[PDB]
Amino acid sequence: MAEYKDNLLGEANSFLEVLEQVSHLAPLDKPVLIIGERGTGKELIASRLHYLSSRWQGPFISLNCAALNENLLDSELFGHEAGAFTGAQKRHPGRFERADGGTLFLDELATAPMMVQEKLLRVIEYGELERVGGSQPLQVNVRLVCATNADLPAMVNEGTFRADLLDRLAFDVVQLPPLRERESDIMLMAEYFAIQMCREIKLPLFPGFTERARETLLNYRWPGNIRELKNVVERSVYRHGTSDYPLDDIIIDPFKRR
DNA sequence: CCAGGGCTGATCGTGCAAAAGTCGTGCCAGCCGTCT
Ligand SMILES: Nc1ncnc2c1ncn2[C@@H]1O[C@H](COP(=O)(O)OP(=O)(O)O)[C@@H](O)[C@H]1O
Repeated sequence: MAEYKDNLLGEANSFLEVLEQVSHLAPLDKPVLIIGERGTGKELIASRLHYLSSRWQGPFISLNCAALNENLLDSELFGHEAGAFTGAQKRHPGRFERADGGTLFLDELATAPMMVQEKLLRVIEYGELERVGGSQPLQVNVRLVCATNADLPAMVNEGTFRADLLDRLAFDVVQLPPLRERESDIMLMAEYFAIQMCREIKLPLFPGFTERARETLLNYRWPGNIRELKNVVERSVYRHGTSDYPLDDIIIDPFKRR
């Protein structure tokens, strides 16, 4: 509900439309898909969805679907009421349940193994997750929001990703425009990144931007995303020096031998 | 003078499992009873 303090810096007149779209999704409990490319700041949008929802007071755990162990999947997702030691007074909590009352964020959906895919598909459709041991089903209420950069229709075509959980979890998608599509906010991000760098390196003052530098970073196909642009500025501002002259040289990729 | 943070000690806990041991039941050898 309360707008958390985050950097979205939106002026592209397309990012504003995406922001309105996600704001419309803020109250609803329906599953949400975030579609983007490398970088693109999808995590900020996901945090925006969770943190402007009715259940925002709830927790906001975010699991890395690539990071879950294969064998330990069941206990990791559910937990075991039995303690680690004899006569234990408590148990470890699984990924699920630890999310109840709030949203669960999923990332790298495409690279999730088939074991994760099939185990996660069963739990969402019905809930009633049961920890290993005992016969007591616990009912859960968790919002799911996920972000990915690969092409899950192609993943379905190859069959390396099950289409059923996709269909269940594809109520609505939000499209994120690439930085090259935005092509208007580059000045403001460049400047904000440079100002942050000024304090990080403890440089005294920002020198300024030359027209040649503006032309070169503007006239770029930008396969890299906002973070690639961020790193670019980071490299050039440091290589420039102590701001006695305006910033003049931009190195697009630090790989050319020279 | 009252409230927040740190820190130290007080408190909780009689089961798991691996290996030795024991169980029942069979196989075979050696001595004894008896008829031919
Ligand atoms: N609007 C924005 N404001 C501030 N930073 C941004 C913005 N968009 C992108 N970024 C930067 O780009 C990065 C994208 O990270 P992330 O969303 O994790 O990429 P991916 O979704 O591919 O994993 C973030 O670390 C963030 O610092």
